[PDB]
Amino acid sequence: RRRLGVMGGTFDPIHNGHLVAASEVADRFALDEVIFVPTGQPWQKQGRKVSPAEHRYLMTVIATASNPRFTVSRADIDRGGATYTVDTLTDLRTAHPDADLYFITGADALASILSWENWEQLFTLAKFIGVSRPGGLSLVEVPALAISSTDCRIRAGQARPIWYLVPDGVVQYVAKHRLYS
Amino acid sequence: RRRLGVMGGTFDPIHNGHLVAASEVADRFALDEVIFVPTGQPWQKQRKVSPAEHRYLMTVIATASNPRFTVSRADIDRGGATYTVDTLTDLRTAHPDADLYFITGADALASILSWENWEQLFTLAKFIGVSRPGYELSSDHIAHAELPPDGLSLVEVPALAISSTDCRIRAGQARPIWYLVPDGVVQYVAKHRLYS
Amino acid sequence: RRRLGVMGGTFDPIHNGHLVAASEVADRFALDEVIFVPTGQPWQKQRKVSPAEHRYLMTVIATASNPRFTVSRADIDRGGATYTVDTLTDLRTAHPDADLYFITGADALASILSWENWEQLFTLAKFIGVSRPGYELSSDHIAHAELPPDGLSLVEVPALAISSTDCRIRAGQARPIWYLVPDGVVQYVAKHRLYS
Amino acid sequence: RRRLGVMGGTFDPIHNGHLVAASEVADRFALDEVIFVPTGQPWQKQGRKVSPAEHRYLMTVIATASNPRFTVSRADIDRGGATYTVDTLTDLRTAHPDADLYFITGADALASILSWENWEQLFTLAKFIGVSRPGGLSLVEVPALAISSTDCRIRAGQARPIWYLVPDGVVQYVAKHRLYS
Ligand SMILES: NC(=O)c1ccc[n+]([C@@H]2O[C@H](COP(=O)([O-])OP(=O)(O)OC[C@H]3O[C@@H](n4cnc5c(N)ncnc54)[C@H](OP(=O)(O)O)[C@@H]3O)[C@@H](O)[C@H]2O)c1
Ligand SMILES: NC(=O)c1ccc[n+]([C@@H]2O[C@H](COP(=O)([O-])OP(=O)(O)OC[C@H]3O[C@@H](n4cnc5c(N)ncnc54)[C@H](OP(=O)(O)O)[C@@H]3O)[C@@H](O)[C@H]2O)c1
Ligand SMILES: NC(=O)c1ccc[n+]([C@@H]2O[C@H](COP(=O)([O-])OP(=O)(O)OC[C@H]3O[C@@H](n4cnc5c(N)ncnc54)[C@H](OP(=O)(O)O)[C@@H]3O)[C@@H](O)[C@H]2O)c1
Ligand SMILES: NC(=O)c1ccc[n+]([C@@H]2O[C@H](COP(=O)([O-])OP(=O)(O)OC[C@H]3O[C@@H](n4cnc5c(N)ncnc54)[C@H](OP(=O)(O)O)[C@@H]3O)[C@@H](O)[C@H]2O)c1
Ligand SMILES: O=C1OCc2cccc3cccc1c23
Ligand SMILES: O=C1OCc2cccc3cccc1c23
Ligand SMILES: O=C1OCc2cccc3cccc1c23
Ligand SMILES: O=C1OCc2cccc3cccc1c23
Repeated sequence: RRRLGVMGGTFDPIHNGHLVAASEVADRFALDEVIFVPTGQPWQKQGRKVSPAEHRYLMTVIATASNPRFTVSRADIDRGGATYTVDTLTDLRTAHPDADLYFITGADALASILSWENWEQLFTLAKFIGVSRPGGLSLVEVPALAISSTDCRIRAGQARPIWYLVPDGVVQYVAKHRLYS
Repeated sequence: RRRLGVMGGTFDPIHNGHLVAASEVADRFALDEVIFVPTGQPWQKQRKVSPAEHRYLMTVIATASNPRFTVSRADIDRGGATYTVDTLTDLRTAHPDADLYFITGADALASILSWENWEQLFTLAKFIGVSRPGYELSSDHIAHAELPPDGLSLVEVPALAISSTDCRIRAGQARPIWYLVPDGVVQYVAKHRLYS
Repeated sequence: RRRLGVMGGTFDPIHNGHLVAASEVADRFALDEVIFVPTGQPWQKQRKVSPAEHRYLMTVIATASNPRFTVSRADIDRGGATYTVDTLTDLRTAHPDADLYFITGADALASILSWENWEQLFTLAKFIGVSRPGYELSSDHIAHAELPPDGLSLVEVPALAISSTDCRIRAGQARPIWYLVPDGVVQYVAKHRLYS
Repeated sequence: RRRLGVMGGTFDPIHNGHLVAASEVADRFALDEVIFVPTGQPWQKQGRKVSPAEHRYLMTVIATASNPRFTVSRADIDRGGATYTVDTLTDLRTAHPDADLYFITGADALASILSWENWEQLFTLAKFIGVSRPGGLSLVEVPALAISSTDCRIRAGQARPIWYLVPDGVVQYVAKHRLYS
C-alpha cells in the first residue's frame, strides 16, 4: 500500500522552503511520492492579486521536475471555483484508490481546519501534517520555511533578487512573465 | 516592431539540439523572443506520440531558465491535426505588430510547403529551416517552385545531430539521455515513464 | 571605484542561505561583485573540517552560475590559521582601487573584533554581519567599544535559518539535503562522502 | 575489480558533447566511475592561447558535479610540464591499484597514439576508447560530438551564445572570467 504525500498550497510562488519541507516530510514519513496540488484561486485573495492558475501550476512543475518522487496535479485548478480540501482529497482518493494519503500544508493554514468545510470527512480521508517554521495532525518544524511566498513577491515587485530563495527556472519564469512587477 | 521566432515542433522530447538551434537562430536573426509551440496533433507516422500535455510541460521545463524563450499552447488548444497556417494565424492574432519567423526542421518545412497554402504562409511569416550535419537539403529542393523573396532561410546547426527519436530509443533501452536532454526533462521523462 | 563584497566563511558546506545572504547584501549595498573566500584553516572548535580543496570546489560549484559571484583562494593558499586582517590585506593587494565590504555571520564578526587589530580592519574594509531569525545580536554587543563611523552594518537574512551544521548532521544521518544546498553541491558531497 | 574510465582532454571548454560521450561509454562498458583529467598545457597550443589550467579544471568540476559517477583529477595539471598519457595512466594506476583502466578521448587524438611517448607501455596500462562524431582500441560514435570546444571558443569570442552547447554554470564561468572574449 503506497504512502502518498499531498502538498497543497497556493504556491505564488513556489519556493525552496516548500521543496525543503516536502522533502523532509517524505523522508520522515517514508512517503513513496509527493503530489503537489496548486490551489484554485480567483483573481483576488487576501487583498492580493493571485497569479493565474496556469502560471502557479507551471512554476510548481518547473520547481519539482528534477525530483523523481515529486509530481504535480491539476485537480484543484481544473475543478472550477473555490478549493475545499475535502474535494482535493476525494479527487485524489479516486485517482489513487489503494494509497494512504498524507495531506501536507503550512501549520498556520491547518490551525483553522475545524472551520474548513466537511472537517469530519477530512480526517477519514487522510492524515494531516502541518509544516512550520521554528519559533490526527502531526507538526514538522522546517527551518527553511523562514522563506515565504509573500517575501518573494515583495522582493520581485521591488526589482530585488529572488535567486536562491526560489528554484532556478522559476526565478526566470517569474521575471519574463512579470508576475509581481 | 518586435521580431518573434516561432519554434514549431512535436518535442517528444525537447532536447539540447532544439535549444541550441533556437538560440543560434535568435542571435543570427536578431529575434527579441522565441515562442516554442509544441504540436497539438502532429501528422500520423507509421509511432505513438506522447500526450500533448506531457510534451507541453517538458518544453516549459526546458525553456524556463531562458528569459527570451516562452511556450505557447496555441496548437495544443486547437482541435484536429496541427497545420502551420493555423499556428501562424493564431500567433499573428496574439502579436499583431510583430514580424514572425517560423523555425522548424528542414524536412518538416518541406512538408509544410507541399501541403499548405503559400499565399497565407508567406503573408504571415518568414521561414527558417534548421538542419543537422550531413543532411543535404538544397533550397531548390525544399520547394517545388521559386519562393517569395527573403521568405526562406536555411541554417545548419551541428547540435541537431541530437534527435528526439534517438532519445526515445535510448530511454526505451534504459540507456542514459543525460546531457542530450535538459536536466529536469530527463527526470520528468523517467518518472512519468514516457518511453518505457 | 568598484564596490566588492568579500564573503568569508568555512562553507562546510556552502548552502542556499549563504547564497541568499550574499545576493541580498550585494543588492542592498550596491556591490558590483561578491568574492567568496573559503577559509584555509579555520579556528579549531571542540569538529573536523573538510579538506580546504573540497570546500573550495563546493563554493565554485555553488557560485558558478552567478555572473556577479567569484571565488578566491586567498585564504586557502596562505599557511597557518586564517585571520581576517590577512584576508583583507590580500584582497586589497588584488583590488587596490576597490571599496571592500567584508560579509560574514554575526558571531564570527564578533570573534574577529575581539582578536584582530581594529586599526588594520577598519582601514581595509567596512563590515557587514548577517544573522538568522531569532538570533538577537545588538551592534552594542558585537564589540566591546564604539566602532568607527559606518564601519559595521547588521543585516537579518531569513534564509540563514539554514545552517551548515544542520546540513552536515542530516548528511551523516542519510537524510536529504536537497533544496537546502545547491544541486551539484549535494551530489558532490555524496560522491566524495564528505559527511559519512 | 572496478572498471574506471579516464576521460582525458584539454577541455577548453568542457562541453555537453564531452559529457554525452563519457556517459555513453560508461554505460556501454559498464564503468563504475569516469575520472576526467584535464591536460596540462602551456600558454600556447596549436596557434592557440590555452586557458590557464585552473580555469579548465574548475570548468570540468562545474560540468561534472551533478553526476554521481563522474569525478575530476588534477594529476596532469599538477605534474608540471607537458602531459604524456603514459604518465597520466601511471599516476592513476598508483592511485587505483585494483582497477582496470579505460582511457577515453577523441578518436582524432588517438589516431596518432603510435607517435605518443612509450606507446608500448600505454597498451599494458589501459584499454583505449576513441569517441568520434559520425561520418586494443575501441571506437564509439557519439552524435553529440558534433559540438566542439573550438566552435564554443569561436562563438564566445564573437559574443554569440553558447547556452545549451556548454553546461549551465560553465557558460557563466566562461563569461565572467572572459576566457575567450
Ligand atoms: N476550506 C478549506 O478546505 C481550506 C481552507 C484554507 C486552506 N485550505 C488548503 O490549505 C492549503 C494551503 O492554502 P494556501 O496556500 O492558500 O494558504 P495561505 O493562507 O496562502 O498560507 C498560510 C500559510 O501556509 C503556508 N503554506 C501554504 N502552503 C504551504 C505548503 N504546502 N507548505 C508549506 N507552507 C505552506 C504559507 O506560506 P507560503 O506563502 O510561503 O506558502 C503561509 O505561511 C491548500 O491546499 C488549501 O486548499 C483549505
Ligand atoms: N508533416 C509534418 O510533420 C508537418 C506538416 C505541417 C506542419 N508541420 C509543423 O512542422 C513542425 C515540426 O513538426 P514535427 O516536429 O511533428 O515534425 P517531425 O516530422 O517529427 O520532424 C521532422 C524533422 O524536423 C526536426 N524538427 C522538428 N521540429 C524542430 C525544431 N523546432 N527545431 C529543430 N528540428 C526540428 C525533427 O528532429 P527532432 O525529432 O529531433 O525534433 C526531424 O528531424 C511543427 O510546428 C508542425 O506543426 C509538420
Ligand atoms: N573564530 C572564528 O571563527 C573567526 C575568527 C577570525 C576570523 N574569522 C573569519 O570569519 C569568517 C567566518 O568563519 P567560519 O565560517 O569559520 O565561522 P563559524 O564559527 O564556523 O561560523 C559562525 C557563524 O557564522 C555563520 N557564517 C559563517 N560564514 C558566513 C557567511 N559568509 N555568511 C553567512 N553566515 C556565515 C555560520 O553559519 P554556517 O555554519 O551556516 O556558515 C555560523 O552561524 C571567515 O572568513 C573566517 O576567516 C573567523
Ligand atoms: N604524447 C601523448 O601522450 C599525447 C599526445 C596527444 C594527446 N594525448 C592525450 O589525448 C587526450 C586529448 O588531448 P587534447 O584534448 O589536448 O586533444 P586535441 O588535439 O585538443 O583534440 C583532438 C580532438 O579530440 C577531441 N577531444 C579531446 N578530448 C576529448 C574527450 N575526452 N572526449 C571527446 N573528444 C575529445 C577534440 O574535440 P574537443 O575540442 O571538442 O575536445 C578534437 O576533436 C589528452 O588526455 C592528452 O593527454 C596524449
Ligand atoms: O537530479 C536530481 O537533481 C535535483 C533533485 C532534487 C531533489 C531530489 C533529487 C533526487 C534525485 C536526483 C535529483 C534530485
Ligand atoms: O539566467 C539564465 O540562466 C539559464 C539560461 C539559459 C539559456 C539562456 C539564458 C540567457 C540569459 C540568462 C539565463 C539563461
Ligand atoms: O544566468 C544566470 O543563472 C543562474 C543565476 C543564479 C544567481 C544569480 C544570477 C544572476 C544573473 C544570471 C544568472 C544567475
Ligand atoms: O542529479 C542529477 O542531475 C544531473 C545528472 C547528470 C548525469 C547523471 C546523473 C545521474 C543521477 C543524478 C543526476 C545526474
